[PDB]
Amino acid sequence: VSYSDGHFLTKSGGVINFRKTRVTSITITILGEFLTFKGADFKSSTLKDELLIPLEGAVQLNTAPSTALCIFITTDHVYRELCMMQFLTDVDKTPFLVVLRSESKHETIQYMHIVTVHPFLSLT
Amino acid sequence: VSYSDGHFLTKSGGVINFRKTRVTSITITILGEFLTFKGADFKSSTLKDELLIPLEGAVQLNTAPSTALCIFITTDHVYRELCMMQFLTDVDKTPFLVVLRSESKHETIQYMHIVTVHPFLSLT
Amino acid sequence: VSYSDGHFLTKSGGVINFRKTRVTSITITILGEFLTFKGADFKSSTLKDELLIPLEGAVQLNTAPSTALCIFITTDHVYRELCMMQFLTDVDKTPFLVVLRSESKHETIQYMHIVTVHPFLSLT
Ligand SMILES: [Cl-]
Ligand SMILES: [Cl-]
Ligand SMILES: [Cl-]
Ligand SMILES: [Cl-]
Ligand SMILES: [Cl-]
Ligand SMILES: [Cl-]
Ligand SMILES: [Cl-]
Ligand SMILES: [Cl-]
Ligand SMILES: [Cl-]
Ligand SMILES: [Cl-]
Ligand SMILES: [Cl-]
Ligand SMILES: [Cl-]
Repeated sequence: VSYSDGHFLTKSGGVINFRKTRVTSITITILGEFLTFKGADFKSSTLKDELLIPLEGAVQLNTAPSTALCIFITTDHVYRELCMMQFLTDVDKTPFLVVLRSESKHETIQYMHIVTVHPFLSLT
Repeated sequence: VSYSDGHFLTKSGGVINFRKTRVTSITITILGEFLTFKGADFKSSTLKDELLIPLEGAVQLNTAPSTALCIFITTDHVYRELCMMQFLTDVDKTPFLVVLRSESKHETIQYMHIVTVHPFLSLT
Repeated sequence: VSYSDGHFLTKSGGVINFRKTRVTSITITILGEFLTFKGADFKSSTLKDELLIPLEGAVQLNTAPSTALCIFITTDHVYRELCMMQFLTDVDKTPFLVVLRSESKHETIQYMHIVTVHPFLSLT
């Protein structure tokens, strides 16, 4: 009764698992560990300062932003960075995970690994 | 009954809106979107590694720190940075929003835009 | 009844105080202010991108990661950085505070000061 599990599918067919815990008027969502995204999962694979991961699945998830430590692997480099992440729903009802970064690079993302991320808050 | 709205005024006459949600012994405060501060809103407009925004308004707000992604516009540059922010009350009862940054610059702030910020926690 | 106080000891004999607040199924832990660690407190004092602080004390603390602003003093430099921190328990039941950073440096930590840190969440 405390929690529910859910998931999303990425464009490349990856599964993002999460668990939601209701704490009265708020919900805390924790993502599954060892999450890795391919460049193919992003709307654009360019390593921009705003990245969009379109999602599919059964239930919307709309959150405040949370801090993550991510690793971005490009052909030539490895970038280890604190980023902010947020689950948002599009005007077309399409769920997205948005990743906000400090510095745009003219490089293509091969992988993004989430090392660790703070729990996500939603105000229900 | 769950929440209350409040606001602060900045030195330049800007309005910071917020909504507070009580979750038993804690309060979660969410700031209004699209917040932009002028250099004139800071105690000092120099782009120091600690920035202070003095506030006026009806009710104190004292919080733990939260992470934000901010944009700092100076005459010559645009800096997009993760920062920590915290609402604190001064020894004189003056409320402040404090912004803590990584790197002091000898430049004057024209604008600070909050792109996104994690909710603020207070332990009541 | 709302809270409990606890502490850990560091290798150099420093005391980390904390206060835990239960909010139904979650616990919020706030660390004592003015925390300073010596290089001697780390498993390795090299300024790596993952730092481990072994702890002793009466009660495990297992948390999600939280953002901190830290100052790292080395012989030659002062680094002011946002980092993520997390309390984890080892396979041997040894509690650790882990600090995750962006950039490894081939320098020895003299001190790490926590300037400010977001509260820690545990899902009980
Ligand atoms: Cl797409
Ligand atoms: Cl994108
Ligand atoms: Cl966060
Ligand atoms: Cl590339
Ligand atoms: Cl002033
Ligand atoms: Cl200032
Ligand atoms: Cl935060
Ligand atoms: Cl300037
Ligand atoms: Cl050790
Ligand atoms: Cl270490
Ligand atoms: Cl955090
Ligand atoms: Cl050194």
